[PDB]
Amino acid sequence: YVAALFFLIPLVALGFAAANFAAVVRKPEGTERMKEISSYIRSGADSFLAHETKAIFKVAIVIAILLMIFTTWQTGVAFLLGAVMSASAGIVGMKMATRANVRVAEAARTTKKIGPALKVAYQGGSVMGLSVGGFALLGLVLVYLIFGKWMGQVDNLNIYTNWLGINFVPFAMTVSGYALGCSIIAMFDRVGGGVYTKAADMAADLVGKTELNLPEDDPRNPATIADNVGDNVGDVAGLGADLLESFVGAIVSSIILASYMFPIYVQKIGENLVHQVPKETIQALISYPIFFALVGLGCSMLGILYVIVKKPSDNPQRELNISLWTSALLTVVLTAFLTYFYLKDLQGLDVLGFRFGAISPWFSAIIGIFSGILIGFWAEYYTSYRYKPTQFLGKSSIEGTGMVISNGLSLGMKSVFPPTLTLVLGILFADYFAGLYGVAIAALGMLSFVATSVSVDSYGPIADNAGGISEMCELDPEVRKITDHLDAVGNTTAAIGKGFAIGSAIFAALSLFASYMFSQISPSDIGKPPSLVLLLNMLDARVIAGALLGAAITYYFSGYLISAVTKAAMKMVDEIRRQAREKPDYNRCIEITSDNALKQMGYPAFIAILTPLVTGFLLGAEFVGGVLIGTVLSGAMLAILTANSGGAWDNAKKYLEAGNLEGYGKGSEPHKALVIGDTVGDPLKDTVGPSLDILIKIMSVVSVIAVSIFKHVHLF
Amino acid sequence: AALFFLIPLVALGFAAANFAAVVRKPEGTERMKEISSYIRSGADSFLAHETKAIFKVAIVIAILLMIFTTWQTGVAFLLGAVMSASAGIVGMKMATRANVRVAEAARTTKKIGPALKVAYQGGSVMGLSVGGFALLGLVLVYLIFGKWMGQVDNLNIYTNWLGINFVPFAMTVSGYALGCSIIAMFDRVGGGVYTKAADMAADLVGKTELNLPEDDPRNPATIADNVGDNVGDVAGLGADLLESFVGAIVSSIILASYMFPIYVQKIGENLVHQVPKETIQALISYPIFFALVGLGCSMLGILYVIVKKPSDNPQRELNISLWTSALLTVVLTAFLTYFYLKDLQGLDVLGFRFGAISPWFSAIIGIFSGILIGFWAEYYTSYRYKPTQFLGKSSIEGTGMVISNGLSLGMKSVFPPTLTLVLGILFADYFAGLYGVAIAALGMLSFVATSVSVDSYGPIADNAGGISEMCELDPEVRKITDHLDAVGNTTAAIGKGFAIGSAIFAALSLFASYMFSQISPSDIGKPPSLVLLLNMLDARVIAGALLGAAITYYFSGYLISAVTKAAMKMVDEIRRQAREPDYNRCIEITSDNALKQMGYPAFIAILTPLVTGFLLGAEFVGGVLIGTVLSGAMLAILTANSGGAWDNAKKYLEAGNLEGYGKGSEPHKALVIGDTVGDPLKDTVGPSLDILIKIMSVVSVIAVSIFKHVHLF
Ligand SMILES: [Mg+2]
Ligand SMILES: [Mg+2]
Ligand SMILES: [Mg+2]
Ligand SMILES: [Mg+2]
Repeated sequence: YVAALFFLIPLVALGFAAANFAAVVRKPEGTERMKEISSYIRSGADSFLAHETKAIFKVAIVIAILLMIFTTWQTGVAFLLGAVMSASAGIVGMKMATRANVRVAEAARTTKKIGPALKVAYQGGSVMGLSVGGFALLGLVLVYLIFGKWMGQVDNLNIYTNWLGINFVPFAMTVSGYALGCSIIAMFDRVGGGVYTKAADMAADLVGKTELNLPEDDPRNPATIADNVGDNVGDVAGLGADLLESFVGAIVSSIILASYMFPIYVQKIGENLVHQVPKETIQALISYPIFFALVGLGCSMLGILYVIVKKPSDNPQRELNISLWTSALLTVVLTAFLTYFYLKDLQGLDVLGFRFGAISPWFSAIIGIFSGILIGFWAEYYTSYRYKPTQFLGKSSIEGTGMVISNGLSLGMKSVFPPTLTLVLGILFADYFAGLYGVAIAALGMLSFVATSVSVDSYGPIADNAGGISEMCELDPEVRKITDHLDAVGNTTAAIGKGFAIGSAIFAALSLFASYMFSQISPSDIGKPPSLVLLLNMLDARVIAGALLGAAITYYFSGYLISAVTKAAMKMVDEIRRQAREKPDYNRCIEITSDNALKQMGYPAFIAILTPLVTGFLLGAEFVGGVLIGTVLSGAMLAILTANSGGAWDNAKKYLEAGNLEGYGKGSEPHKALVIGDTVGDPLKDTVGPSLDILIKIMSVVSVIAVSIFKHVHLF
Repeated sequence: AALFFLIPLVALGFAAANFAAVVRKPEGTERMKEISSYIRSGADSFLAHETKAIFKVAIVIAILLMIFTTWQTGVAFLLGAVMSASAGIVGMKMATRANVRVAEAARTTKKIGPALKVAYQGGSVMGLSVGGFALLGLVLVYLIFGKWMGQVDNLNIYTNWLGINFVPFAMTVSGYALGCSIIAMFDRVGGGVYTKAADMAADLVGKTELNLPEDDPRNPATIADNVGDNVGDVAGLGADLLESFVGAIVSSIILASYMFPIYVQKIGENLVHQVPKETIQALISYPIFFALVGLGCSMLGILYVIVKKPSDNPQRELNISLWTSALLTVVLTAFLTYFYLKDLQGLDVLGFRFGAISPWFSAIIGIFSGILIGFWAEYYTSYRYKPTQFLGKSSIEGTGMVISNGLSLGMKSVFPPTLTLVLGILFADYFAGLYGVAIAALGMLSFVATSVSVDSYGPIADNAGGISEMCELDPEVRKITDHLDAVGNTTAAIGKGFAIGSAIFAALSLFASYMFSQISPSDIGKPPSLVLLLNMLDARVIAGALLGAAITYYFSGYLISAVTKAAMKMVDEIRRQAREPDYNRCIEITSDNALKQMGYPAFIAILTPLVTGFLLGAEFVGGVLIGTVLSGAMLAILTANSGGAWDNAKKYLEAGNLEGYGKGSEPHKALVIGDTVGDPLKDTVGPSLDILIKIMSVVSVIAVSIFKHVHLF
């Protein structure tokens, strides 16, 4: 009864998003110039969407066929299901943004008030947020119902052996497939799309300074529009897909841990083997993350509703944070009752790591929540010019360009410590409360209100497009200032959301490492003590070698992406010169850059997906565990570094735009130094960091799936 | 046998004789003498300042190390400190004395040969000092505290008055290693802060109203930077290679010592040692003899090169020295390994897969591993190859393009040498377990004397060319010195890469030694697989890994900021002096500021294991060590390769290879910006990480005996 009521929440969120979509669609359109700019934007965005979707479908079909040949067929079906859910969320969000980009500015001009434009923008972003949440949890509920309970995969819970000889718990491999689908979608989006985005931005500045002499924010400059399209591609599709991958990864990790926890804690008392953790407890913990995520999504919808109906205010950041805090607190309170009432009558929780009984995992989840917000604040502390580091960078701008670059690198390097220490304490306490299951539950709670987080993240690029459109149409300077204010708010929210995404990616990747270690269980370890099975020895030279290899592969991944951005930008500059030699060609250059980025992403994608396969069939599962540990560590550090450095450089340029630095204004030599630094930092913050967030999770997912094969089938 | 124990002081006397020989070489013109006198003054002043601070810290640490643990540990700590400081001081004095003699040979003879011989002998002083002093201290420890006091005879878990348990000889060699590490940390961290502050401030004053050319004797930072070159590529790199050398040897010794209490079997009421005392002592002594043979072969190669008929190709001569030393070590250590371990029993329980010859197969691997790693450092930094060419050519696309391509180059460059390290570790393990991993580190550093000599050759020739041009010598002679300088540049890139690789190997060996030192007297009956274990599913280990990585990155950033601050302070001091040249004044101001800055990175590196272990335990410290090593290796390789690539791309455009642009052109301006960014990265961050990844491991190895059972949570 109540269970089915919770299972309706996904369609509730889908209908909420659809209704908000329709409501905004009804909002007034802009002037003919506004409409022409929006039409260019929409054309480029939809074209990019279709272009990437083709390759996505191809790769998804190949991977689904492979997942059906090996493992089970339900694995590939759930893979395709998750792929479809994530692709649907992204497409819906991007179409909504391309339709509301001008409506925000129309509210700002017609009403001459911040309130209405803010509410329109928040509904626009809430479309993508509710889509990312709803499609994901809907597919996951379907998986737990169709392939889960109906087919008795939650009933068997034994080591199923397929025709090839690959061993696995059926539901574990199923949820692994559902996660890998979302991961393929997110990888394509973030990696390739981001290469495109930063190619567009860079080439925009370039053609601004090329022989064509067409500065950025120029309607004639095709990259001016392409960059807007890329901004939506990134902070609406990319960031949404990343948060979806982390969310689904946390849930799937919890489910996998419980599923494999059923065969692990067994005791060969005599000739027979008793399950110390009964089936009831295993099923309860397989379902608890799903119910927790549903309650979180409901609370997120409640917060979104309050903010969209709340009396208008003057601080937009305040309203967005109000949404965040309402969702967080409601999730905390309701999930407390969920935890205590759903796990009370279970047995074996002590053997599991639950230190305070049925309520132990909730203590974990709330921790993650706070961890999340804390990490967010850190991303704001090291990037905003309201605080000391960015102020110091902007001030040192007077001392040269090399000093700007060095101080930005120093800031990025030092910025990794506060959030990483936050992660350290969060992991320690979540473990203390409820073992690795609670580590996963802390990852989940951190993302328990993912809908509002994605909505606030997607609000940013909407305001960016709004300010760009307004400036290009030369509206009233008052309206331009309104858009500037909203743009600044969106920039702050984007920094906070990117930091939150990095933290969530680290948590999810660690949860997936734990799921890998748990999935290494074989039918021959039934009598062995649990300490013998759940083990990755760091003295084994294979593990150290794998760790070094994983770190190096992460760094090489980052470097290749850096080079790819510049190559795509140079090719787009050549295309723009050709267009000048022969209303410019918007979709033409956008499709050229999109195809080049999708062709370039092939090699980083092949790295991310095949590194565990190659290294595992070559040396085994300890080596792959080492690779995962090194990848997670180096990717966490590099992502934090690049994101914070790029944000600091950009916000220091903005600091100088206001002239705060010793009266210096636009055009001064320090401003040129900061601009050079910002051109350096753009690909780091918008291409490298998110792709590392994706890497550290997708490699773990592929390892979790394929270890069932190469654990015993390895050459050396 | 005794001859092997004599080899260290043989190398010391070889270095003294080379010192005397070069000192007798002609000085030169009065201007040469004045500039060189400024150099010598600054060098001795910096040496004295750092030596004073070193003495203070060393006395404190020795008292602390004697109060806890044992007294011999602190005694060996001071011994190693003294050995490394002696090596550094001797090498720096020799280099500052031979800098002008090289140019005098080049001018009087108008030939490359004699100047090259003078410079190489000067560097061989520092190399032979590092080798002789290190192996001398180790022989003294193995003889006095080793056999005489019977510390190699008991080989059982001694418990001190406080209750701290450990094998005595392991703790003693750990103390000696910590002493070498304190010296190397002071050298690298503080000296490098000073060097890059000086190099930056020289460029800075270049653009003031004072109109102080970067190569002008009036510019004090010119001289400070000339001195800093010796501070860095003679003292810093020498101390780093010495630390890695001693660390590999000590790791082998610790593993061997702790393998005796590990492989015991409670067959009945008694405990039988599956690995007998004879085998354990033989494996405790084998690394020492291996290193002695390596130092002997290094001396032979140095002698061959210094007596060889003079030639015109310097790079060929240096590579000849390296290869002769390598091959001689290979063959002689082959015979040593086969004859010294043949009649030992229980090698199979230790990991020796092919019997007595197993560790040699490991050692040679390290050797090869070494040279290969070197090549990679040259491939990604020299403009003779594709990456640096691409960077220099892309200079035309802007300054941001230069910076982005340099970062990309470093990031991608970290992969070939790390894969080399991966394969080397895998094969060394296949041959002889973690003991052979340590033996591979040793073989990689088996000819450390020759490596340090080639590394110290560079700065000697750099200062020599500076002296020549600054004194306006014959343009032909100046061009000759410039050529020698270029050879030194390539060798310096290769040596920095080799040092990073050796630091990684030594840090991994020290991690293995830490895990072995975690043994307690209560785990004597437990199977060996249960004790020698660091589970990565333990959340404390993962948390420690994240913490160590973050601490590494914060370390790097703090060093960058300290370099910039010290450079600005030196510029302020030079302005004050102009308003009211000051060579030793500004040099001492920068030295004191760098020594004040080093306090926080040193406190990080030394106190992180103590705090985290007394707080959370030994698994957390193992995690911290793993994360520190993994992140430091990557960051060191990245920063070093990026700085080298930027510098050689600037050289590419200055060399006009990219036709259409000369000095002053916009692409050259971009390359100069890139080089100013890369200087602190390659000359301060990378080496300091090399030190960090080892010294944190050593402090952990020592203090785990306390905080393994004394931790709050
Ligand atoms: Mg723009
Ligand atoms: Mg804009
Ligand atoms: Mg930009
Ligand atoms: Mg941005």
